[PDB]
Amino acid sequence: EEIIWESLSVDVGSQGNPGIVEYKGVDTKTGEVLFEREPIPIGTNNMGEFLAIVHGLRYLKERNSRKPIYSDSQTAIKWVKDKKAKSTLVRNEETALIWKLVDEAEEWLNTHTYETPILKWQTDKWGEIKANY
Amino acid sequence: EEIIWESLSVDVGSQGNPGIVEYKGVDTKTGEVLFEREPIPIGTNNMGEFLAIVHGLRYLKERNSRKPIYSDSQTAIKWVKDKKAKSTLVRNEETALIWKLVDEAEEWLNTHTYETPILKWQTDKWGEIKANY
RNA sequence: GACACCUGAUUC
DNA sequence: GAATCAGGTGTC
Ligand SMILES: [Mg+2]
Ligand SMILES: [Mg+2]
Ligand SMILES: [Mg+2]
Ligand SMILES: [Mg+2]
Repeated sequence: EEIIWESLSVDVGSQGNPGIVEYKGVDTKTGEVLFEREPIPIGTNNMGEFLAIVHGLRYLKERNSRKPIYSDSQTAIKWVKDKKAKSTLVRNEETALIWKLVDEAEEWLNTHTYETPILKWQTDKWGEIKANY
Repeated sequence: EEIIWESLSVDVGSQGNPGIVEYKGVDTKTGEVLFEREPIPIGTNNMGEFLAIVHGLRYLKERNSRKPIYSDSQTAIKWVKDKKAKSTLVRNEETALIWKLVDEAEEWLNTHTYETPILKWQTDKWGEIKANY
């Protein structure tokens, strides 16, 4: 109910859905961009939302940080929880790159450990998420 | 598409949104101003766009004119089509006047008949609408 | 129902 | 940068 400022905020950005997807992670307190993914040709909002959290996880683990992660995506939070992204995006030559990243994400989620709390950003109370595009 | 010069062009003009709104109708061919609404204290762009078309309709009917009407407003064209303006503007003492006009507009749209074609001005091909402020 | 992502047309 | 509307997609 109270914003935990000592945290990382992620968000996806896109042009079309499915369409070009990118995502980044910033410091919730300052908004400093800590990581940003190079635009992927084709992917869904949710896939991008998902990859943003997994990426955030790896990023905190590499810096031995116990800060939680904020995502406004109800779908991605669950996918991360079950360590399983359940996307409908067709698998083919076009969407080959996003699916690569996605499979890798899940692989990492199963070959690694973390205690990082994954929090739901309450847009309906606090406004847009800090990493919002 | 070919521009139908034998027609009426309407547009809204405002200061803030919501804010002070006004609108006028001109001859598409010459730009002659055929009617102009006295500035309303508070209203939205779309409400002003909507009122501009309905006013245009009454204006053509009174002169027994079958000329079509041009509006660049996707929202207003649909509102006129359903004879129902779906605005979010709060209803209260401040916005009392604009809502009056709007209610009256819809009332007129239901107590009257017309064949007047309502055309979408293709700004992305022809430039600004002739009644543009 | 809910959480998101845009797309488009406008208004400043 | 910020507000007003309509349409369409990805998911729980
Ligand atoms: Mg998001
Ligand atoms: Mg966002
Ligand atoms: Mg207009
Ligand atoms: Mg204009």
